[PDB]
Amino acid sequence: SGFRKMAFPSGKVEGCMVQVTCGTTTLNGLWLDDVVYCPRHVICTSEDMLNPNYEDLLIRKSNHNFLVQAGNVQLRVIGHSMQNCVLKLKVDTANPKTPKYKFVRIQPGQTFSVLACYNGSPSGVYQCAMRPNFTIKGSFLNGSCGSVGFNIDYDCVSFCYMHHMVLPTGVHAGTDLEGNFYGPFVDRQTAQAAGTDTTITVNVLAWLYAAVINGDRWFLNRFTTTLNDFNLVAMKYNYEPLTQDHVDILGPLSAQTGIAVLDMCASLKELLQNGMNGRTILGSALLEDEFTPFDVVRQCSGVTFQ
Amino acid sequence: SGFRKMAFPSGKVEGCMVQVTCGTTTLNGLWLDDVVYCPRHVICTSEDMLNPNYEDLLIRKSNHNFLVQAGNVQLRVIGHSMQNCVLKLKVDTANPKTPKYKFVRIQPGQTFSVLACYNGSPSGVYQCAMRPNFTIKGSFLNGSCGSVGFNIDYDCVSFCYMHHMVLPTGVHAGTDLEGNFYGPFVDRQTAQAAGTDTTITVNVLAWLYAAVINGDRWFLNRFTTTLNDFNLVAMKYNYEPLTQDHVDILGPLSAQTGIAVLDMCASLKELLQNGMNGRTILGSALLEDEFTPFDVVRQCSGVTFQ
Ligand SMILES: *[C@@](O)(c1nc2cc(F)ccc2s1)[C@H](C[C@@H]1CCNC1=O)NC(=O)[C@@H]1[C@@H]2[C@H](CN1C(=O)[C@@H](NC(=O)C(F)(F)F)C(C)(C)C)C2(C)C
Ligand SMILES: *[C@@](O)(c1nc2cc(F)ccc2s1)[C@H](C[C@@H]1CCNC1=O)NC(=O)[C@@H]1[C@@H]2[C@H](CN1C(=O)[C@@H](NC(=O)C(F)(F)F)C(C)(C)C)C2(C)C
Repeated sequence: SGFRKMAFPSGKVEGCMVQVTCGTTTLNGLWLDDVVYCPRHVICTSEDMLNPNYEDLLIRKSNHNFLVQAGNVQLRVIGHSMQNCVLKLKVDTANPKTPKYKFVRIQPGQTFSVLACYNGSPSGVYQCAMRPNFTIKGSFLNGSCGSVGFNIDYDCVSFCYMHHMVLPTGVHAGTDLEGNFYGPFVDRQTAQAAGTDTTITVNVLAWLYAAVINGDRWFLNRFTTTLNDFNLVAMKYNYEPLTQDHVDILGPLSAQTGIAVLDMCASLKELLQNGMNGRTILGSALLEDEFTPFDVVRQCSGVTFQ
Repeated sequence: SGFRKMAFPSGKVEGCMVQVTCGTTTLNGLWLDDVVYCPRHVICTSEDMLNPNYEDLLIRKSNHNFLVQAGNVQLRVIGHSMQNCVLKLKVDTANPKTPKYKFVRIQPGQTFSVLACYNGSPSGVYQCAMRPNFTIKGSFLNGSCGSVGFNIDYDCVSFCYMHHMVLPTGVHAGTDLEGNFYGPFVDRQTAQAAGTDTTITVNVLAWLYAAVINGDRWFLNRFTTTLNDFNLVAMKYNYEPLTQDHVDILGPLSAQTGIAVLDMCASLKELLQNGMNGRTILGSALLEDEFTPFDVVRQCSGVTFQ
């Protein structure tokens, strides 16, 4: 049975990671067809990112200043464009490991897998959520920039995230693959606030259902509540307000457990209110909000791909 | 910065997963060179696993009763041997995706990655520990059997685990790739007790160091203790006794933080004794024991492979 933070298999993305060198700076890039994608600030020096002018910096750069290694093999760069906060290097060799792929800007609350790389080589893979405030709680060192986040949809990789920086709270920020930041973040070394973060109410519900499904039910109660009354107590705690869609999205889990969304919301209310009293749910002593409904369904059904 | 349960990239293992059908039973197998490995109880029916005689069952089986699909491609079986609780099917096609690989029986406390499959297709990947009692807390449904656990050591895959069953506590049991169970488990549908499980003391220390490294230090104290006095309080709580090796294995983390192992043990003592008082460490409200020292080092240094 059991229940874990589970990442998509990383194979299709592994064959897309390359190393990108420009001057002294090296970071990771993503090699799809005859394009490599990486963060534009690859054209900056370790110390001169306080407030770059990226046009001006880039203008002093030519294709030949860009060193794209794939394992131990140089690609020749034959074009370069800047798209928002991303650099797009055209290369002569198309990736023969290019998977079926698309580029998607995910929404807050949605999860995805990260393949953390150093020097175009995979370190490891983990599952993440886009916090409502457009940060992610990941594991990135120096060199991790240009590491990508993704979903798999059968055979099709949806890349949704490229890693750019770590904020002062230790949480992480980055772009879509078109190079637009999630959040109000900018690619420059200044103090930057992630706003107040909130709990992804619907995800926490999905997780409570995952508990029930896996035999953990102590926290079920003999109360219900209204949607409105539940939200009144949610907001106190910085839970995202729950809506009718949330209800309907939880439908399948509702259906599979026979617990109406609002009975679960009543269970949840008293957990926020009275805490966990030192028990655990699915081995956790906190309310976990980084599993989507879909994530729980997949895990409690066995969904595969290739 | 940040710190997460991180699995090895799953690519090299993905290309080894195949589906194995015998009668009505289908499960996963591992295709290395011209051998496929899977659990021997693939030769049982859904209901007749109460107490099989596997010799007798197997004797009524021929190569042609074994259907090895790789995606959409049949391998012909040309040999079959039973090795403890594993079946080894010789095939005509050698896997052309065979990685550098070895087979290792891990020790309790050691971690590894699981690539959970259904019908020879990857569902997802997660990191696991061999509990001191030789169970694992994983996420397995029906069809998951023959899913493998592994480590990567540069380019070399060390397979250490094959999944066989779920115990009544919901935790999971399985074999090495030579087919010997970890633990006192047997491949038959009877009530089976995992013994009392204990906390992997050294791993919890490694994690506390990982906290320190990532700026989380509140729980540090102004005490030390002896090794013996620490163990006296460990055992109360079902911590595995810590030894001098444990000390030395923590050396690198000791070194990197300037906190002697025994000062950390003193911090730890009072956490077991006084609990966490409702704070968290690396976002966790429990003491986490499924990161090895090595795991923490790798994560806090960036180790890659391919
Ligand atoms: C990443 O891998 C990059 N490194 C370099 C090195 C160069 F020489 C040029 C360009 C780049 S991108 C960095 C990933 C972080 C390393 C440690 N953990 C990380 O997530 N990202 C950065 O260095 C990043 C880039 C410049 C400054 N960055 C920061 O992450 C900085 N944070 C902040 O400025 C803030 F405000 F807290 F978000 C800092 C102080 C180095 C941690 C840029 C934002 C362009
Ligand atoms: C796995 O995938 C297998 N399924 C089948 C189906 C057949 F028809 C033949 C052989 C096999 S192996 C099962 C994985 C579990 C499914 C749900 N979660 C799992 O981990 N494993 C089993 O079905 C496994 C095999 C027989 C009975 N198994 C059990 O896991 C059972 N548990 C126990 O008997 C005990 F004691 F709790 F460990 C049970 C009751 C089905 C959960 C065997 C042990 C050979």
